This record gives sequence, C-alpha cells and structure tokens, in this order.
Amino acid sequence: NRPVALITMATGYVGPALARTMADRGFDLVLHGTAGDGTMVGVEESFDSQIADLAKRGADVLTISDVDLTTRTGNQSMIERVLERFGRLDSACLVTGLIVTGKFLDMTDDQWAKVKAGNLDMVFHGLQAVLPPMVAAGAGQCVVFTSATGGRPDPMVSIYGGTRAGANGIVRAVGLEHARHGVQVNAIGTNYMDFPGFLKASRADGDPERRAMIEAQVPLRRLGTMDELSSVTAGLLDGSNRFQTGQFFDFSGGWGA
Amino acid sequence: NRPVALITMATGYVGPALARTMADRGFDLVLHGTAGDGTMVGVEESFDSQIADLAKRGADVLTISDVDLTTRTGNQSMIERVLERFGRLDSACLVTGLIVTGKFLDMTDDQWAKVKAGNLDMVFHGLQAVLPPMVAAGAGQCVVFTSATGGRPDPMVSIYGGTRAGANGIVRAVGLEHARHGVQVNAIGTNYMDFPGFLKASRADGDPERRAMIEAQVPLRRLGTMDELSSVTAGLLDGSNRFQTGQFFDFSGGWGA
Amino acid sequence: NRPVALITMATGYVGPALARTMADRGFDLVLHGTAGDGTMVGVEESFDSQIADLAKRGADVLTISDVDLTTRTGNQSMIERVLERFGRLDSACLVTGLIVTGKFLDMTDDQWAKVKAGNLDMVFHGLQAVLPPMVAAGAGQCVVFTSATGGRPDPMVSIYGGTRAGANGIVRAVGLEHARHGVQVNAIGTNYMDFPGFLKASRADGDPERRAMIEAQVPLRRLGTMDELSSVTAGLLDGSNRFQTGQFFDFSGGWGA
Amino acid sequence: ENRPVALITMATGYVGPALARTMADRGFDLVLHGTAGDGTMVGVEESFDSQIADLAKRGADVLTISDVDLTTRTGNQSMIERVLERFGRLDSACLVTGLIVTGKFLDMTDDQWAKVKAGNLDMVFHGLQAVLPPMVAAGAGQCVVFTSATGGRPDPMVSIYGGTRAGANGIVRAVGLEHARHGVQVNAIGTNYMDFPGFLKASRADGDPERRAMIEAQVPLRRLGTMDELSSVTAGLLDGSNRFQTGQFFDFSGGWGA
Repeated sequence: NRPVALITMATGYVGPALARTMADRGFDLVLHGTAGDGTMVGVEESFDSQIADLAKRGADVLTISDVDLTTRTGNQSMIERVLERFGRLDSACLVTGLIVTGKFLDMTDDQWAKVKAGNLDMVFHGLQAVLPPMVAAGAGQCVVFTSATGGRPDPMVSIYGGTRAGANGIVRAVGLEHARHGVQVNAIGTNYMDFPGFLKASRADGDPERRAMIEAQVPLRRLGTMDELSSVTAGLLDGSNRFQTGQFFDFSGGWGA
Repeated sequence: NRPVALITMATGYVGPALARTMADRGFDLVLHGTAGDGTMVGVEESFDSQIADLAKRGADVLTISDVDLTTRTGNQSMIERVLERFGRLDSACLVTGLIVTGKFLDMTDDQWAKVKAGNLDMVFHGLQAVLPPMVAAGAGQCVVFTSATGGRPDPMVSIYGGTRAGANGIVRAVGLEHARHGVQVNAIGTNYMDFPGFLKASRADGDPERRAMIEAQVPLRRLGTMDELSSVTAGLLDGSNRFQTGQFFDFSGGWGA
Repeated sequence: NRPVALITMATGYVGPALARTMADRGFDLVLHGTAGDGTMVGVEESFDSQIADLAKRGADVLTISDVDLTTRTGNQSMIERVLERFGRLDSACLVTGLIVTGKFLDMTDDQWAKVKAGNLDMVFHGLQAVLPPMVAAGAGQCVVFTSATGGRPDPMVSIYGGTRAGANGIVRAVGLEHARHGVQVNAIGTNYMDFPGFLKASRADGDPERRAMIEAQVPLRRLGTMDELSSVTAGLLDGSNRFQTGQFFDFSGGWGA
Repeated sequence: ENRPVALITMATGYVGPALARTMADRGFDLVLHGTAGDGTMVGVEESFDSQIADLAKRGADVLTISDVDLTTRTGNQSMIERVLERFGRLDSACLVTGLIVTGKFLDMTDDQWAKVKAGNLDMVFHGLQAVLPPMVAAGAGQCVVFTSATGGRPDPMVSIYGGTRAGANGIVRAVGLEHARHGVQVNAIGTNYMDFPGFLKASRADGDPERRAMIEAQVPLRRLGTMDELSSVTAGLLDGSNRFQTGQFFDFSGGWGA
C-alpha cells in the first residue's frame, strides 16, 4: 500500500518538484493549489501537466482548488476529501504565508489583518486538520513552510517576519506535543529562492544588474533551487528520518545562520 | 520638566512596583488600567491608593481606564491623552497578552482569536502609538511584556507561547527599525512570578504543598518578586542604559535559560 | 571520475552506515579510525570487513588508522594521504569529541584538558585540514559532528556541553567565511542514539528497563538509528543540497528543540 | 558594619573602574584584580592608586591583587584564598576574561589557537571553580562572566575568538543552572562596540574619527556603548536586587547581537 502525501499550494514554489520527488519514493499525492494553465497569476505548473508526469512515476493524484486555506472549514474540507479518496495521510507539506513589507508605522489594519491570516491562521487551521488522522495512525510527518525571516525578523519586514516567528513557535510546541504519537512537525524557512514568486518581492526579475546585488547578500553567492529544497523537504517526509520534531531549519544559503 | 513614563495594565503585575521606582527616578506617570472581566492582570492596587503614594514621591499621575488596547483607536486615543496632559512621552511599558492553555487540538476558533488579540494586537497597535512621539523627540525607551514561553513554546501552551514568540520577533524588528532614531524597544518575558495573578492560576495562593512543588520547577527554587522585576524593567526605561534594543529578556529564575 | 568522501572515526557511530550510503551515491571513500574488530575499544565494524562491502557498491577505499586527530600533524597528514590517493576531496564528515561528565566543581585539570582536545582541538585542526582542497576546487561539503548538548549545555555536562557549543560557534563562522568559495560547513549534534557508545555510557544493557526510562526522556520515545542519521548526514555531503552552511542541526528526537 | 564583598578582575580597564564605583555606592566592599601599575602602562586605564582613593570616599574598602595568572587553577584559587582572609566572605564576582584574536580562520596558528583558548575558556573554567565554593557555602552568590557579543554570532574573521566565546556562554549556562539550587547565580554579558581603548585599538579606530564614524554606523543605535551604561546593567546582576536570572547570556552591543 502506497502512503499519501499532501502538498498545499502545489501549483508553484516547491510543490511541483516535491511532488515528483515524493512520487519517486512511492507516495500517492493530493496536490492543492490554483486550478488553471500556465497563464495564471498563481500557477507556474498546471495540474494536468503535473498529473501526466506523476502518473508515469506510478502515483495517483487527487487535486483540490476550491478551499480558503485561511479558515477552519477550508482546511477541514481539504483533509476530509483526502481521507475519503485514500483513507490515510502519512505526510503533509503545508505551504503558508502572505508577503507584505514596508515600514512598521506605515502598516495598516488590513495589512496586519491579512499577514496574520497568511502566516498564522494557515498554520493553526492547517495543523488542526492534518494531525488528527496522524495521531490515530500512530505515525506521521509534517513540514510547515514558514520563512527564514522568522528566524531573524529584521527592519522593514517587521509584521511579516514576526508572525513567521510565531508560526515557528507554534510548530515547536506542536512538534513536541505530538512527538509521543510518532508524529513529526517541523518548520522550513526559505529566502533567496529561485522562483517567480520571490522574483516579485525583489525587483530582480532576472535583471543582471539587480540579480547580482541580490546574489551578493547571501553567503553562498547564489539563489536556492527547487530541486535542492525538494530534496531536503522529502528527507523529512519520506519516513527515512523519524528523529527530528519541533525544529526550525533555515534554508537560505547561510543568510539565516 | 520631568520625563513621562506610560504604564499599561498598571493595576497589577509589574505596574505598581514599576511606577513606584520610576517616580523615585524622577518620572511623571500615566497609569492605564482595566477592570474588564476578561483581563489577565486584575486589580492588585487601586489607582486611588497608588496616586497617593506616587504623589508622596514627587510624580504627577494621569489615569486612563476607558480604552481597549486590542484596537488601534484605543491605543491611539491613549497616546492623544498622554501628550495633551504632559506634552511628551519618553518611556513606555506595554503589558500585553491573554492567557489561554490546553491541548493544541482542543483549541477553538475564539481561543485562537483571543490569543491573537492579547498577544499580537496589543503589541502591533501599542507600538504604533508610542513610537511616533518618541521618534520625533529623537529619544525613547519601550519595554513590552510578553512571556517566558515565547523563548520556549512548550506543549500545552502552543498558541499562547507561540504567539508570544511572534510578538518577541516583532519587537526585534521594530527595536532595530527605529534604532536609528535613538528609540529602544525591548521585550521582557516572565514566568513563575510571585503575584496574585500567577498564584491563583496555578492554585498556589493558599497552598504550601503546591508552592513547594511549583518552586521546585524553577532552577533558582523560588518565585520572582515584583521589586526584582521592576528594578530590571526600570533599568531599560530610566535612561541609564541606551545600548540594548530589539532584544528579548527571560525572567524566570532560569526556567527559560 | 568519482568524487571523494572523507569520514573519521569510521569504525563506529555513523561511519559505517554513512560509508555505505555514500558509496551508494557514487563516492570513493577515505576512512579513519582504529584497528581491531567487534567493538574492541570503539571498533563497531573493522575496516577489513567494511572495504569488502564498500567494494560491492563500486567504491574504492583508503584506510587511515595511525594519526592523532587532536593535533595539526595528524589532520594535515590525513589529508596529505587522501589527496595523493585520489587527488581530490569533495566531502568530509569529521567526527569529534571525548565524553566527560560529572559535577562541574569535581572536574580536574586533566578532565578539562581532555574534553578541550576532543571537542575543540579536533574541530579546529580538522577544519584547517579539509578546507584548503575544497577552497581551491571551488566546491566542497563538510559536516562536523558535535553533540546535541551544544544546543543546551546542561548541568553535569558542563565542560563537555560548553566546548561542544564552542565547536558549533566555530562551524558557524567557518561555514560563513568560506561560503563565497562554494564551500559548505555545517554541524550535526546528536543524543539518545542507538549505538554501543551511548549505550555503554548510559547503562543500556544492565538495568534493561533503564532503557525505557531513557526513552521516556526523548520527545519521540525512541533512540535514533545510524541509518536515519547517515541519510541526513549524506544529504549534506552528496551534492544534492548546496544552500545551507554555518548551521547546526540537532538530531536527538526533539530533545534539543 | 558588615558589608558584602564584590570581586572584579581586570579592574584597571574595561568595565572594572565604572563597576567598582557603582558597587561601592551600593554598599559593597571591593576586591580589585588587575595588571597593576601606573596609567602609562598597557591595559591600565585607571590605576589602583587613583581608584582606591575614589572608592574610599564612597565608603568602600578595597583589596588589591596584581600577581596571579587567572588562566590557571593556582592563580584563581590563590586570589579567592586572599579574598576570604581579608573579608571572610565573597558575595559577588565579576570575572572579565578573554584575549582578542582576529583574522582569517586558515591563517590561525597553533599558538593563536592555544591563546584564545586560554583567554576565553581557561579563565572561565578556573575562575568559576574558585569563586563558587564560598558562595555555595554561604547559600547565596552572584557571578557575571564577561565573554563577548561575538559569542552570540560567531562571524567570519572572528571564528576561533567568537567560537570559544560561544563555548564560554555554554559553560556559564550549564554552571549557572547547576548551582541555581544553592542560591548562586552565574550569567554572561557579551559586549561589542564599547567606547574604551581595548576595542578602539582592535577596530583600528583609536585616533581616527573617519574610521570610528564607519564603526558606529555598523551599530543599530549608531553609537558606541559607555562603561557607565554597562556598569549599570552589570551591577544589577551583582547587587542583590535581582535574584531571578541565571545561566543566561545578555548581549550588550547596541542591537548588533540582537
């Protein structure tokens, strides 16, 4: 019997690559994201284009694209649909967050209201939904993607970086509370990754002059690739490492060290 | 003229002792308080008994008891009133939070909203109100009280400790973002303190067998007094130390070491 | 043109397991350790027996067991022999440390001198030996095994825990000082692992119920295996992840969260 | 009548002078250890001849100790033996430790490595071993070990120095927790960008405003810390007013180590 791996926001960021890598390791996948083709605001790899590659790797694919992951209902709905299809949930990769930057005294009630939703509510409702089935099974592995800024909340990223630290804080407590059930909850915070999502936050967009200045701010003088991030993320979701929980791993080329 | 120091939730916890020593250090006082049934500090010393003593120490007191610090309007209104009374704001001690404990999967949507309001809203709107008058003056010292759990979000205090950890991160960024203006924003996190609030929550206010057990959980084998906590807090708000900002300080007899 | 992977104290702990998986990933190997067989003073797997298996996995092997890794000579010499055999060093796993425990005030000038040599001198000399060949090549992946006590130096393990924390600090700085040359240097710190060393130093066999008392102390209620550890270790040395450096990874089932 | 005793090492510079004045104001008798001599000497920012005079006007007696090697058991053990014979008690101790060593990690020699270990680690291990017995017997005591803000963020060009300082904090943490049940506190203060010679020389900005202008700009609060500020914070951990912190590390670098 093939285990199941849930990957939220799987139309972009690490989802696609992680989906291919998790399939190779013998997992069935339940991708969540934005339904659509390459010409979409939040889609860089479509479901159908993915389902054909994951099927050649021997994986069945449930897809979910009609849930507000910032609410209890949307998260519980996703999990209820995952369990009726496959009847199990062994791994969950909850990608969370809304990026908002600027001066702390220019932040508005709306910005403050919506950064808590992306960075904290997605984590709280996401974990309340994925854990119950893992607790009953006696084994599970979760990876909550927060942000490297949570490890070092810096100026001009105050509310965004602070709430991410709160997310990592929740992850630690939750990772240790359910460790005695064989369920692992860990956090992975990235920064300076090579994907269009981060290219929108920083006005580099492949610009050689602006790209070089961004690559200069990281100790390893390069941006991270989704092939690298998927490898380490799968290491915490493929049952090959069951001795880490409640921890936060900075993945930013030495930036968050 | 005398420097002005604001103290929130000043009827309990560190408020009383802090105002006593700050007056001894030459500060005028703005004491904020609340008797709302849903508040964590409580009423340990009434403003009626405090203004009497603090006036014997040479301080003029402004009292505020009709503002909700979980909202922008309440905080902004509170700062309108201090600047009309004294025309300046130098030090600010923002006590925040709303205690909620339990197993992560037993948390309700309102317990999750009550902790976001106490632990994060009071800080976002509190800091957005005290900083402008300090930045204009080019000087200022702020201390926001979070909790020792922010440095170690443990099981059974997942969303409390977690949101405290998010507030400590906000403090880090804000304390650095406004360091250029000579503004200090630090955060103190306490635990195992000797005051009616904690004594009653742990059911050790009239129990010797309980206190002995409770105190054995602190490396220093005792509960911290408010004179100790005010002495440490006053050193970050009396002008004697202008070289620490954006930092978190554990105050728990080593529990958070 | 297979890349080379150096592993030290490869007769026990992670050495044996790591070698196999590194061989599985296409690495020629250089193994340091002691001579003997059958846990004969730290020999969990004799070199004679390892090369046999590592050869079936298509990996050449060089053995070194006559150097003192607490000195500049032994380390600089060990690398002289690695490069004359293969002419390259792409990965290095430096295992370091001599265990000492007891009351801090009962420690002697001898115990203090010993733990410094195992926990600090080995790291300092080791890194000065493996880095040069990687800096020249422009690529390299190093891992220094310290101890989970380095993330939380506790009583009864003061000098041992502190010196480990010193090792981590070095690894942090060194990992950042050479990230611009494309060289990674990270640290792993374990505790409660299922291997003769910890088992003997914790009364594993003899009071076998004591093992249950020890497992109760780990959040995940188990001892880690060298397969899990080698999988994580290999992931920082197999070239799949080149976006982390100067970081410390606790590996103690959450005990260091 | 009966005054508490406070031991301060390396008292001729850094924080010792400003710390000795505020401790005496708080009613403490003092034990000053330093590399004694006149102001014209290296590391001597304020001679004991002048310090002792100032502290007596503040109502504090003073004992001087200037012939011990604080990197060895014999030195610290002797220092404390002479402290007890004079005052019969030891209540507070501020152990200043370390020896600055910077540069690229590869360029580090066995002698540099051996020396940063003796300054950042040997002084801590032996110092705490000598200070704690009388404090434990007295059921109460407070120690502050001065490491370095680098211990909180070991950066490039300061590897072995910051690394060993990190270990120093780790020892302070373990030792601070192990003896908390005896009423004894041990904490660590790590500073940087302080306005005093030792740092001004290391940073290569002693007589240069242009370079110091750059140095201060590296600090969030855009200035260098003063010994009055540091002595104030330090005295709070040694004057009996705060007995609820131990095994902790306090960064004091204007936000640089936040």
